[PDB]
Formats: sequence, C-alpha cells, structure tokens
Amino acid sequence: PVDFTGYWKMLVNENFEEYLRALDVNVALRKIANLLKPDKEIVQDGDHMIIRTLSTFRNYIMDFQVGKEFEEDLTGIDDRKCMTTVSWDGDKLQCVQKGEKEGRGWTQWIEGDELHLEMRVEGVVCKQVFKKVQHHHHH
Ligand SMILES: Cc1ccc(C2(c3noc(CN(C)Cc4cccs4)n3)CCCC2)cc1
Repeated sequence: PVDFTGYWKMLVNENFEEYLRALDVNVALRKIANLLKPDKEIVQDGDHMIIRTLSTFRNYIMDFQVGKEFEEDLTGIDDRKCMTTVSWDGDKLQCVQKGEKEGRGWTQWIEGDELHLEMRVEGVVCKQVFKKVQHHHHH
C-alpha cells in the first residue's frame, strides 16, 4: 500500500536537459526549465490522482483515474498530445504516454519520505527525488 498525498519539494533533478532535448523542447525553454525546482502537491482520492507540479515558469496539472486511459495535453511542455495510462505496479505508478515519441512514460514511487520520479523518452532517462514537507504553500 502507498498514498502519495502530500506536498513535496525537489531535492535532486538528474539529466533533465537531455530529457527535454529528446522531447525537442527548444533550447531557450530548456534554459529556463532546468533552473526550476518545482514542488508537487498530490491528492490521492481512491484511484483518482491529482498531481500539481508547480514552478515559477509554468505549472503542469495532471488529474486522472489510475487504470483509465486518457488524452494527455502536453501543449505547455513539448507541444504534443498522448494517449496516457497510469497504472498501479505494486506500490508504484507506471505511466505510458502513447504518441509520437517511442518509449515515453514515467514511474513514480515512495521510499520513506522521498517521492521518486523517473521520466523516460526514446531511451533517455531523467530522475527526480522530492522530500515530503509540511509548511504549506498557498497558490
Ligand atoms: C518547456 C517546459 C519544460 C518543463 C516544464 C515542467 C516539467 N517538468 O517535467 C515535465 C515533464 N512532466 C510533465 C513532469 C511530470 C508531471 C507529473 C508526472 S511527470 N514538465 C516544469 C514543472 C512542471 C512543468 C514546463 C515547460
């Protein structure tokens, strides 16, 4: 069993530039984005998951049902759309983003007070780790 509900601050962000490059994000935006240390605010409500990734540049909000494919609008990220399914894999969330890019998806899990997020596309891997925090941030 796992519950992702909480507020989470970025601790480390490894290889994000190459991940965005593999999504063809242009270099001007990669410059802005690799400086960001976004927070995540997550509510897990049954199998209804809301993940709000919050930064000073752009936010990205996910709101989906685990196990249920949906049309994911990535306009503000890499100017694409995917048919995405996030599924349980034991206590991990395994996301497959079907679309133009091969091998696109991510895996999210918890280890103690760390939220782990591995993002993948075209064989390129970015790893982020967040720490659970308690001072709450108005947005
Ligand atoms: C050009 C550009 C690049 C990144 C981003 C953000 C970004 N940072 O990473 C990704 C890829 N994914 C959307 C992250 C996930 C959220 C939930 C599961 S995976 N976008 C920074 C914080 C949110 C948006 C916005 C815009």
